[PDB]
Amino acid sequence: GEELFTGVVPILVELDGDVNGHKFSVRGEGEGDATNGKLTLKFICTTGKLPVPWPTLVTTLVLCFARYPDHMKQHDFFKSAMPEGYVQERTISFKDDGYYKTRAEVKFEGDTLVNRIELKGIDFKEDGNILGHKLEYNFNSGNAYITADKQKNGIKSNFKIRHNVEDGSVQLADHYQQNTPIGDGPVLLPDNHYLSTQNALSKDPNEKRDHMVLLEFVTAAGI
Repeated sequence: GEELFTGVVPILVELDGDVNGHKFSVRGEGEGDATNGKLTLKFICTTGKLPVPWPTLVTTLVLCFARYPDHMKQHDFFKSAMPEGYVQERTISFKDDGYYKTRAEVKFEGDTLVNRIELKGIDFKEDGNILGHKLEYNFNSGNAYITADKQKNGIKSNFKIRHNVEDGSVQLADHYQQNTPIGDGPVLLPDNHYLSTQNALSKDPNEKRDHMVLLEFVTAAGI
């Protein structure tokens, strides 16, 4: 599926979520430039105030736009499953607090790459950093390690995100991740490698709704 990603591709992201029983919705749009591993997106909470901090949703809210160097083309599972796409599931455990469970489908609809997500949040503390909105509006660079899962004909990943808390401490979020193709055509199963990421969060000054402007770079390495 790499031929689908040679130019700038429009992106649509749709998340329906439920944290401690409170429902919310997020809608995002922008574009991706896999040649440079670059993502540009704006997200809106369409139901009102977002009940969790925006930084906790970044990883949930399209790894097919990662820049895989020419010599790593054979380890790019994400593009290889396209256009039918893949299912991406995660558990995200916030240390000393609740956890997210997410199931998403990432696939083309026409010329648009769509990420459509169901999220459940369970056992969060009313006075914790999530429901209490105590996390700084920023995001730290990191690496995410990719390993093949032959039994499922997909990949797996685990990694740690560290969210800056407004008092100066750090809130760890352990990610466990599993990806499986939607179609039954052949996909590329990679050798071990990792993805290196940079992120910049900002605000639209003309936007009155609760929102997040996001720019992200993702590059494959380690082989």
